[PDB]
Amino acid sequence: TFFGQPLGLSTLFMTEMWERFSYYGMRAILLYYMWFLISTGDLHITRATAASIMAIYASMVYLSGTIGGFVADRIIGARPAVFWGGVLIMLGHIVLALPFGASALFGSIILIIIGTGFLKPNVSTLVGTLYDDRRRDAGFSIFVFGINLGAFIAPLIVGAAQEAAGYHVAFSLAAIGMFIGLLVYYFGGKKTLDPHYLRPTDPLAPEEVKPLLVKVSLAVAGFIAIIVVMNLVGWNSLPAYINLLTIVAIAIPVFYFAWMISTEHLRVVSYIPLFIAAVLFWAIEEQGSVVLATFAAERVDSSWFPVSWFQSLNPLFIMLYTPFFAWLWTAWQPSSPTKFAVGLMFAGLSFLLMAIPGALYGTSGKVSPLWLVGSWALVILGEMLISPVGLSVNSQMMSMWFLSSSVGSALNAQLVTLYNAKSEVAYFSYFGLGSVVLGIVLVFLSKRIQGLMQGVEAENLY
Ligand SMILES: CCCCCCC/C=C\CCCCCC(=O)OC[C@@H](O)CO
Ligand SMILES: CCCCCCC/C=C\CCCCCC(=O)OC[C@@H](O)CO
Ligand SMILES: CCCCCCC/C=C\CCCCCC(=O)OC[C@H](O)CO
Ligand SMILES: CCCCCCC/C=C\CCCCCC(=O)OC[C@H](O)CO
Ligand SMILES: CCCCCCC/C=C\CCCCCC(=O)OC[C@H](O)CO
Ligand SMILES: CCCCCCC/C=C\CCCCCC(=O)OC[C@H](O)CO
Ligand SMILES: CCCCCCC/C=C\CCCCCC(=O)OC[C@H](O)CO
Ligand SMILES: CCCCCCC/C=C\CCCCCC(=O)OC[C@H](O)CO
Ligand SMILES: CCCCCCC/C=C\CCCCCC(=O)OC[C@H](O)CO
Ligand SMILES: CCCCCCC/C=C\CCCCCC(=O)OC[C@H](O)CO
Ligand SMILES: CCCCCCC/C=C\CCCCCC(=O)OC[C@H](O)CO
Ligand SMILES: CCCCCCC/C=C\CCCCCC(=O)OC[C@H](O)CO
Ligand SMILES: CCCCCCC/C=C\CCCCCC(=O)OC[C@H](O)CO
Ligand SMILES: CCCCCCC/C=C\CCCCCC(=O)OC[C@H](O)CO
Ligand SMILES: CCCCCCC/C=C\CCCCCC(=O)OC[C@H](O)CO
Ligand SMILES: CCCCCCC/C=C\CCCCCC(=O)OC[C@H](O)CO
Repeated sequence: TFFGQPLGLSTLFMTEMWERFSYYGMRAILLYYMWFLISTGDLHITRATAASIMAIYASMVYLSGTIGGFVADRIIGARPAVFWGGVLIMLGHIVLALPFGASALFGSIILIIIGTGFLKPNVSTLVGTLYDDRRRDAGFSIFVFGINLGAFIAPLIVGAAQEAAGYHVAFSLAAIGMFIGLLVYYFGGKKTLDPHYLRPTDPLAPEEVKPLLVKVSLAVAGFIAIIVVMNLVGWNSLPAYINLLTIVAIAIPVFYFAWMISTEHLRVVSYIPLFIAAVLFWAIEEQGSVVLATFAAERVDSSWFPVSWFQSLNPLFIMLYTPFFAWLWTAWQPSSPTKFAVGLMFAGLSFLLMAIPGALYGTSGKVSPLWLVGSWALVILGEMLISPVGLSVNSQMMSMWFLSSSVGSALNAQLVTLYNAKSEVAYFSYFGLGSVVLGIVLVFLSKRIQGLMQGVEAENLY
């Protein structure tokens, strides 16, 4: 067994671990890469836009994740989704390993967006297919833990590689990480995965094909029309396109939620504060690789080590916190809304903490790296409370997980452009305090939507 679990777990464990290695390896150096392309005159954007790009990239990645489950379940099968998803991710990194500049960015981004949409939701699904069970929750716990190992070592290894041999070599290591994942996935999968997941388990019925096709067509066509009109009237700058993608990412939950919209009416409305809290939390957490990455580079003395390494603090604390929260939930209980609040409070505190060094020491010198260590400590603390990775210690839960992190990232694509040396303290203070307060607002708000909900239930029962 693999820690009391089937050997399929280790196969799937290692597969995701190496995917995460390639992904977060890339995330830890990609913004610095764009900075480098800007300094050499090769990429003609502001650093604000480069920051904005990191954010919308991530948003599209997680948006992709919400439909990959569907594509695998209905059209191509979970097992081919992970494989061809992996292949696309590997090509995405290979594109940046080629001796090119800015021109390869977009191609890279599209491949990894599509590949990650295919791979991430479906590797999770395949974990379930190993069980018919009490082990079922243990296997997911183990899975989640070692997923993070990949996220942990990648900025160290890739970050060192970049320092030594350059960006192109560094990106090629990311490509090799995914490759390793593919080998283990392919040959390990044949041994331990069920053959029926080589096909879709819920294939499109004959009468479902045309309506699906019509819907996809109209969406693509409308999106193309919008872009054509944008170009006709002059709104065709990079930030313009970033704004279009922001709006589309934000519009989706609004339409999805207004769509599902007596007792169940209050349940759907009950989710909305929780969804909004989740979005704000991911907003703060996803700035780790943009705003904190910027602060690391500009405001910390890192003359003696790769500054990309700071991104390891995120998965590090997830692993440090896991055994503790394993005890916490079995020994203890607070409602699901209360959790989302406190988590957003902790994320709020991680930004308020970051306002201190500037307020105290000014912004033109260099502060201790421990400010960042503290900030990641707090925000990850919030992640144990608010994320399903803190629940591990479903499909709708999974898609809403991908969607909320997508929306948070879309929000960041607008917000991180406000961040610079001149605005550092005001930025960290505002969004930090704003987060804490929305954290307090959203807890009492959902509690008493739930309170009124259990009122209507009492009426119907007795
Ligand atoms: C899990 C608990 C949350 C963590 C608590 C937050 C602690 C955050 C920051 C503490 C380090 C602040 C920097 C202290 C320091 O050594 O500054 C020295 C300064 O003079 C430059 O070397
Ligand atoms: C309920 C969820 C809403 C999420 C969107 C929050 C957006 C709030 C404000 C955006 C405009 C920036 C307002 C000025 C500001 O915050 O300054 C901060 C920074 O620019 C430093 O000056
Ligand atoms: C363009 C560069 C990369 C080219 C890809 C090379 C593809 C080589 C062989 C194709 C094998 C397709 C296997 C797909 C698959 O379903 O894998 C499932 C495995 O059996 C384990 O789940
Ligand atoms: C199921 C979709 C399969 C294909 C996904 C769409 C792929 C979209 C773009 C891929 C572009 C790969 C090449 C990019 C590239 O080489 O950029 C280099 C620059 O042109 C300069 O060298
Ligand atoms: C479904 C599409 C998702 C695309 C979102 C990715 C973020 C948007 C754009 C990233 C591309 C950055 C390249 C900028 C650029 O092409 O500038 C011109 C270069 O100088 C070309 O030589
Ligand atoms: C049959 C599978 C093919 C893809 C497997 C993954 C291979 C990924 C990368 C291969 C090695 C990349 C070469 C390194 C490189 O390009 O040097 C960097 C610049 O050219 C110069 O600094
Ligand atoms: C990236 C390509 C553009 C977006 C395509 C999204 C899906 C659009 C239409 C789905 C039609 C595919 C047919 C499904 C299929 O191959 O099997 C048919 C049913 O599973 C059995 O009748
Ligand atoms: C990459 C461009 C694709 C954009 C197509 C617009 C959206 C219409 C169809 C997308 C293909 C099917 C989407 C599946 C879906 O709606 O999700 C359902 C659940 O979230 C999965 O169980
Ligand atoms: C860029 C626009 C994307 C819209 C086109 C995507 C749809 C792609 C193909 C539609 C094919 C119609 C279904 C054909 C099909 O595979 O079903 C056949 C049966 O399953 C064969 O047993
Ligand atoms: C390159 C084409 C760009 C097309 C984007 C147009 C946007 C149109 C419709 C939104 C796409 C559907 C996203 C998937 C989605 O609905 O989320 C899943 C559900 O919310 C949860 O089950
Ligand atoms: C299968 C191919 C995938 C194609 C994905 C369609 C992406 C649709 C919209 C994304 C727009 C991003 C534009 C990126 C870009 O380079 O814009 C820069 C402009 O040249 C601004 O001067
Ligand atoms: C119903 C959800 C509403 C969420 C949107 C609220 C936050 C949106 C914008 C905050 C204002 C500061 C960002 C403005 C900005 O810098 O523009 C971004 C650039 O034009 C794109 O790179
Ligand atoms: C369920 C998905 C529905 C998607 C509908 C969203 C499309 C609605 C409006 C698109 C607005 C056009 C993009 C905005 C834009 O280009 O900003 C302008 C730039 O800032 C120019 O500097
Ligand atoms: C399991 C025990 C957890 C105990 C740690 C609780 C820490 C909570 C709050 C600490 C206050 C954070 C501000 C630190 C600070 O401002 O220091 C000032 C700088 O050191 C100036 O040198
Ligand atoms: C468990 C406690 C976790 C640590 C969080 C402590 C954060 C408390 C207060 C942060 C407020 C920092 C704002 C300072 C400030 O804005 O000063 C203004 C400056 O003068 C700008 O020039
Ligand atoms: C155990 C692996 C941790 C993952 C690597 C994360 C690297 C991020 C920060 C390094 C922490 C450095 C400790 C504090 C320190 O050494 O201060 C040195 C400064 O020069 C003092 O201002």
